[PDB]
Amino acid sequence: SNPYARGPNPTAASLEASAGPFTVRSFTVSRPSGYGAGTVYYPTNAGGTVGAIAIVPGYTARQSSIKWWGPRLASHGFVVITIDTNSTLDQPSSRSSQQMAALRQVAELNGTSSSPIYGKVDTARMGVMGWSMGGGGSLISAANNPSLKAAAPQAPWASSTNFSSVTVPTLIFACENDSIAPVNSSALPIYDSMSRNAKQFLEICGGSHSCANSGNSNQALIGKKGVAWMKRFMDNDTRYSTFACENPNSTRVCDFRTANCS
Repeated sequence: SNPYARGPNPTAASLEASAGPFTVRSFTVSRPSGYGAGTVYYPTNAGGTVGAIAIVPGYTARQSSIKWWGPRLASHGFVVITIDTNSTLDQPSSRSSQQMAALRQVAELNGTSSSPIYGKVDTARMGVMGWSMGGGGSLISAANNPSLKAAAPQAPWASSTNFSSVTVPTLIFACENDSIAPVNSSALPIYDSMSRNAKQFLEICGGSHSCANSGNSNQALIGKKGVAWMKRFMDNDTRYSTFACENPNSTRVCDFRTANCS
């Protein structure tokens, strides 16, 4: 049996809901280690240790832009840290450095008896997410740390689109009408460069650059896919294989591609 499986058997309805099965609490990191600020979201009743995910905003952006992922993922059985960068104008490499520093601090807090997440984290199972340059930073983190279990960047931007070294299962959320990091010059070339991993490309119909941010009109689909990807690859949970690998057959998806998934 799978020692990392948490929660009940998933359904489309349970994955599309605003909240998963677990109760969520949060705290602000009092002394951020290698990044600007952080909020940690965690389940109080997951029934076992869970993996950790670090999420980074875009250029000029703060935690508010990606906050919705905190409760959404944590409620399904993950410890999630959303960060502010040292500067809102940090570039993708620095964002990657800060994302990994946030993962390191979540691991440190797992061994700190005063922390609300004491003993709640499996520090060997980690994932990376982020918006725009923070999405580029997530891909850099995956390329440099192949022990990461999953990556799910959104509307990514990066100096180069060559991520051919990435072996980490990667889901790329793209926004059809992105005018900041256009799909044909950023997200899709990034996707096409990856030849050694489980990968997926999910483009949201009519979406602006912020199409997967807090307040988006597609939280049912985007949240379902993000949670399913993290569940399948961070937890090795084959109960999520279809949700993770399937073409959603959704009227909200204008482009779908997947490879080496199922």
